[PDB]
Amino acid sequence: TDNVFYATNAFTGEALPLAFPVHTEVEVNQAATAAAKVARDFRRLNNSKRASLLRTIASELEARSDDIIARAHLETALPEVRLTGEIARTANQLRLFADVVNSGSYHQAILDTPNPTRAPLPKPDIRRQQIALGPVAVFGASNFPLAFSAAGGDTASALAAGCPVIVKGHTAHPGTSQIVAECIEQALKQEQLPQAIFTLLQGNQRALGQALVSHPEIKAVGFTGSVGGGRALFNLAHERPEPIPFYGELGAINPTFIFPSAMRAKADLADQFVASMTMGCGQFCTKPGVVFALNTPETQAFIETAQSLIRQQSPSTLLTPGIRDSYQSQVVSRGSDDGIDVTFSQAESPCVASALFVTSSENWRKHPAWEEEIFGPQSLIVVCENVADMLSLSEMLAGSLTATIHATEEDYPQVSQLIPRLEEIAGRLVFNGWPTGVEVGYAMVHGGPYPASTHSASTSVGAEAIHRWLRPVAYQALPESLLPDSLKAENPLEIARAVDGKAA
Amino acid sequence: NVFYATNAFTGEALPLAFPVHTEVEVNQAATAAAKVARDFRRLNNSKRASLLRTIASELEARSDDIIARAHLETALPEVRLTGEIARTANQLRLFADVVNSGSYHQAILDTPNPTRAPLPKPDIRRQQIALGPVAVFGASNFPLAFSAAGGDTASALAAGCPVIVKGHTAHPGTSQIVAECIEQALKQEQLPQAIFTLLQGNQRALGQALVSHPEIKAVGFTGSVGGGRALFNLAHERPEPIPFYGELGAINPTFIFPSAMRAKADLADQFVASMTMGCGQFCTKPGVVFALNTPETQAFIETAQSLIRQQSPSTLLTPGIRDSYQSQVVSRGSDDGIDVTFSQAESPCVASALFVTSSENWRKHPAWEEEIFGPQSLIVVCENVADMLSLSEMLAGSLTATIHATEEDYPQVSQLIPRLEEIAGRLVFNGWPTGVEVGYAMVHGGPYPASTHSASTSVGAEAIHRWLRPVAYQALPESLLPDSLKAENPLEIARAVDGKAA
Repeated sequence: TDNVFYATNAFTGEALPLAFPVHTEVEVNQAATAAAKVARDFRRLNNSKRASLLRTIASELEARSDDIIARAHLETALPEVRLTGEIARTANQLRLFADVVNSGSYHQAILDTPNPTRAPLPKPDIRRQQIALGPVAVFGASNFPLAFSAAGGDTASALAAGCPVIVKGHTAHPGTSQIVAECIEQALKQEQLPQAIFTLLQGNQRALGQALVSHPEIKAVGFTGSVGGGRALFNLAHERPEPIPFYGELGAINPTFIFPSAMRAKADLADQFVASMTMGCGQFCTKPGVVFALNTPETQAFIETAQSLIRQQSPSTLLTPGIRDSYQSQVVSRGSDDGIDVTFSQAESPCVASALFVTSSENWRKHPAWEEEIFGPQSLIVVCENVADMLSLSEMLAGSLTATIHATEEDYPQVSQLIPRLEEIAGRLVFNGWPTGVEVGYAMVHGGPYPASTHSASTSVGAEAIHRWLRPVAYQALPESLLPDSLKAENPLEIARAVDGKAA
Repeated sequence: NVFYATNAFTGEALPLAFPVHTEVEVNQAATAAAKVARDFRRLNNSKRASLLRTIASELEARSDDIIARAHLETALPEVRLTGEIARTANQLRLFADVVNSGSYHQAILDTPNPTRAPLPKPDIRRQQIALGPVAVFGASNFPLAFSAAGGDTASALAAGCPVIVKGHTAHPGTSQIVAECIEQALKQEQLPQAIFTLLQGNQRALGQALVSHPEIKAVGFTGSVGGGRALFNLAHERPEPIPFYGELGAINPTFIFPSAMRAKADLADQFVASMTMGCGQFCTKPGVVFALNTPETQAFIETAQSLIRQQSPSTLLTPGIRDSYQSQVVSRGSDDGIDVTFSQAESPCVASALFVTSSENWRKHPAWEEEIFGPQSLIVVCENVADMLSLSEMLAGSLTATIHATEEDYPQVSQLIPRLEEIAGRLVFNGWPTGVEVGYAMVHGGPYPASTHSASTSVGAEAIHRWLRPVAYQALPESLLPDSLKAENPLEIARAVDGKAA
């Protein structure tokens, strides 16, 4: 390629060794064209074969643990202990989808029992199943370089679904992505499958991502990042001659409601709060960004404990220069406003200071520019006049990944009113706990109403994430020999199937 | 301002004036709908199921009025309308069963594990809930089953979403009567009228304001690609983009092998009957037939041609649809590379038409792939099977794809199917695409333009999921969890635990 670029050492701001190519529409077209060419064969593989591929990728990842961790550590400044845990998460996530595919449940086989002798017209034999949309484009998250990136949840679920994947490598961690790509390449060689099943593209020129999202052979997109770029790419996906599904997690402030009784039951609630908002130096998509509380002594004590803890926080090294500068200018800018109080920790640039904002519900209603997310070790506390004031505020919240509630049995009557409101604005409700942890299981819902997600009827994490890359096809009166195995009368795959409305 | 329906047979106005609603009524309707959204999705499944059954009953009680009125507004024969009323009513009952079933909840739960290290596994449970108020645009060609109380309205209500219908200007009187039925059903069930609102108007600003209203959370649409895509774009430019489920059109490609033509001497007759059903005004009408260059095909073409010449004049749904049909068929028959056979007809009636061309010419005119709504269809004679397969690789999205063959063709059919799966929502074998069974396995839609959301169906039990989104609940106490997710499963619904089938 005409140009190359280097990763930035997260700790020094200087370039790290190893040059990466700056791909353009030329490579996009080649990758997409090749991906399209193997799409059909890939979705028609036996479930066990595709399941094996996912397990092999998981294994290859673990075999390169050292390289990944060392490289990702310098590119992102995330501690090694965290990266070691993320590698495992990533690997187990791949295995989870391996089980799903092998399971055959994703087929969602459904069949109507024919009825030749019904009048006036006979009831035909109809059977439907899910199949892969085709090549899928993936943009990884900068804050989770492994579990939400090259081999993250979007890639994993898309491959499981039977969709070839093309990753637009994030410029914040090119070296990490490349190693992951080397792992997937090896997995494909061992499984003896086409390399075009997975392609990693690199480049620091936005034209790349734009060309990838607009390519006619791309049939869906997975994205994790900022609302600005995320919405721009989303719009691009819907202006195409053929609009394609766009699953992007754009941001959230994850509203948290804390009742007085909860603060009494847990003396260290403030400590727990500060630990949640400062985890990963506050760089969690699920970070509790705003806390609504009642105007009682408990809250004042709570605020004071949190404040004291915030002052003691060690300097934080964020993910990218850009993310650092946005954080610095935004917190300083918000703390300048009237009606808001801010407590900062001690920190010298390039490091950033943790912050805790405090304001009243009146001012919260007055400054609508406060519901916006500020990515970093920062959070806001909104002191409300009473519970009714608190419920009123929940009615106006924007979409969020999560919504948390801290209460005891004596609050249940009001909590009962709050839940229906939170269900409407969040993808996941957390009770007497914190939103940061995200369990990769079967019941997970990671996403929610806009901006939490650009497709609230889905999840980017959990077994159900696979459905985002599938579409149903009905088969009418086809002979047994022409029907896909999943829909044959004898059910040779022995998968769960729903007949005439009865549970599978 | 007011407007009148047009008599489909005369072009003159029919009695009864209808209001021309604007953004003012849109805001009122949407605001009221939003106000009852929460209570509506929180009703017991049996209550909402009952509402759907009552609507079905009220519709049947007004059968006479609906048929008489719809007949004059659309020119569709009474026998057809009588059958559509039943379809509509049974469709509502189908969703009544689904709701009552509790299956739409898709309850899923992860078994917690307090003692796992390093970190414990939380108790997580998820279910589907209504998106909120939904906007619906009915189809002009199916004034009952795809309109005011059609599949979108029925599945949306079943899902727990209030519905606001932008009445189609081609059948205002029909819609109003249906709205009177739903109004009565809501009174009997003693539920808020804002659960369902019918808006009327011949000014496009109405539909645009409805699709753009911030309280509207999803849209159901059946109609032209032009208007459909325009409203779709509106839906995605909103500060908050909303799902848009629109069926915009299709040519429903049909592949016929020589052996099939030999096995059914009357295959040509069957074809002509399928393309002329409802005077060709079916969304699933076989619009293009690919065949091999053999004597069988020549005989086939000649039989079809002869039948086409005998077809009685057709009265289309409205004048606009009539004129588009007339100018488009006359315009297409004007290409050198296309032969056309017309039936005898005098305006306002239209003539049926059968176009014939070679695969070579088909490759030269990509526009021939565009749908011409009316009693017309095209036959493309191919050099051989390989030529036929090559053509299938370039087809645009379609609702259906049909194949006519016998065992001796299975080897080539085996290659064709994977190609057709990619471009169609429903594959039909040795039959015709026109009929659409309202069951559980149905998939009515498909890749664009067949649908603007290929991962869904606008007909069938699964249509309900278009109006639902999942919510996860973590560590909530039993008393605060919705019934569908309580530990004891009081609703006795199917639920999936840790990956095991529900």
